[PDB]
Amino acid sequence: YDDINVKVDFILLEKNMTINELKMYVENELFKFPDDIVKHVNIKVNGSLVGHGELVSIEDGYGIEISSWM
Amino acid sequence: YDDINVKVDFILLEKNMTINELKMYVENELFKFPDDIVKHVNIKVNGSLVGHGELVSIEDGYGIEISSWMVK
Repeated sequence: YDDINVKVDFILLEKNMTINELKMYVENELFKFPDDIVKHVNIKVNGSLVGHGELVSIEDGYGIEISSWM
Repeated sequence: YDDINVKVDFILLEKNMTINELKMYVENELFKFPDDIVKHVNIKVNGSLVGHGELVSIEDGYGIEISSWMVK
């Protein structure tokens, strides 16, 4: 079983919004969100939520720090 | 039929790995994305790839500028 493969998703943000709302964002070429989402990244394995995450600035690039795990 | 509600995901990375490999992930660990990680966010609606965006800092907030959108 630990021989098989799964997909690990580092999800910056999930947000619910109408097809209408979504479409406004596509018109404005920008989704606009009030801060924070860099601190609260979620790490799901095909729906099952494993841990939390934080996007950090390191080595002249980016990385993730595992704030929570399960 | 546009006032219907849907689930949009802003996805930084999908890593395929064994549950064995997945064991090699621990708490307070630190991983290293590539440098194209903020410039290649995948935008998903109900699990469907509808485009790609770039994460930017803005005033008091963060936003995802859209670089490609794959549906109309």
